[PDB]
Amino acid sequence: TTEVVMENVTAFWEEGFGELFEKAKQSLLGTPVLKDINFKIERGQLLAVAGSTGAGKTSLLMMIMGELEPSEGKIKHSGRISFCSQNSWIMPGTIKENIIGVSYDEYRYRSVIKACQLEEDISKFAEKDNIVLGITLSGGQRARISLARAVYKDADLYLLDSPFGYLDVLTEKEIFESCVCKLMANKTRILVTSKMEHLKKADKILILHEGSSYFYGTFSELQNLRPDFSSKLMSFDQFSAERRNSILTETLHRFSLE
Ligand SMILES: Nc1ncnc2c1ncn2[C@@H]1O[C@H](COP(=O)(O)OP(=O)(O)OP(=O)(O)O)[C@@H](O)[C@H]1O
Ligand SMILES: [Mg+2]
Repeated sequence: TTEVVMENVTAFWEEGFGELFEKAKQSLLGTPVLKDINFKIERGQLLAVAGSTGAGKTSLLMMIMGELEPSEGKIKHSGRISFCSQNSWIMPGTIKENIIGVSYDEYRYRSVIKACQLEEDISKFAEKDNIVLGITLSGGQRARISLARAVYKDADLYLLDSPFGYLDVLTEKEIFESCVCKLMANKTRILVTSKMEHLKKADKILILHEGSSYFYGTFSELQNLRPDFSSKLMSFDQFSAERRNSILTETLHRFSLE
């Protein structure tokens, strides 16, 4: 498992532009994508990250993967990362080879396809998981294949960027319980999600809004620290993940800080 820490992190996607402008002539001010971000999770813990559209959630994951350097603060992490990107993707080849890396573990594979609900899908194909991607998959199928790929990989830190985005409420719930909570029980993970139930199960919660930490702490803390926000969303969780994003974004603007 990895430990993960951000201490006072501020970052600007535009920083490079400023550096080139100064180079051509021989710290940047602007709109930070992330501002004064703090969190720590221990080995094996889950951090749920939520927030409004454009808040920096994906950008936060990108900093952990070394794609964006902090202009201020420190990030500490080590080890192997598995990343489930916000848009799904599929490489030419079988369903099974979309899921598995260099090595194959029969049992691990079966338990991944089971927890991501891919069994019923696969059983409707003449060639099962050996069907070649010819035929095209739904957005829901693709996203579940992409999550199985990320979770199958043996890693130290799993970064799951809205993997329930295109799923219904029921499928989202079973997969969250079987995969994220059971199958990955002992793994360090960061899940971008809009479900209040998910934040209730997390070890830590980070809510972002306009780049800033709207909230960091536990679920109990959230209910008292942001009591009107909490009250308005706690029936939000019966809406689709797709739909909960617009509502959550409205709700953060509604109870935005000072
Ligand atoms: N990989 C990237 N490289 C550079 N800029 C990025 C990258 N990903 C997102 N951005 C930009 O960073 C800013 C913050 O948005 P980001 O995508 O981090 O928000 P988000 O909270 O993930 O939103 P959504 O909820 O809409 O997925 C946006 O202007 C976006 O265009
Ligand atoms: Mg999102």
